[PDB]
Amino acid sequence: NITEEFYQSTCSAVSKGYLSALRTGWYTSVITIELSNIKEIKCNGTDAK
Amino acid sequence: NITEEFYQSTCSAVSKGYLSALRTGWYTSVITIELSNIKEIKCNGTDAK
Repeated sequence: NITEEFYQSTCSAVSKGYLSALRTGWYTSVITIELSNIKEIKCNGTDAK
Repeated sequence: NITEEFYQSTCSAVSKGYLSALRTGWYTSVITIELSNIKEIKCNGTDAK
């Protein structure tokens, strides 16, 4: 539960009750897409498809 | 109603009760189909349609 205190003496306020999730390091992954080697595209077809 | 008489004396039989529909003349009608004049068909398209 979130709670909060205001300090009139110093014009400040603290909100408590939060839980941490701090990024501390990094994980590295390699994502691949397999590609086709395509040179010339051989067709004299004027077919719309 | 169809009726029939057999004559034993002459080995023959007559079936009566029929009504005529005799073709006696001819009616002539002209049936037409309107055609399109098509010479060359202009296309280099190898499209399947």
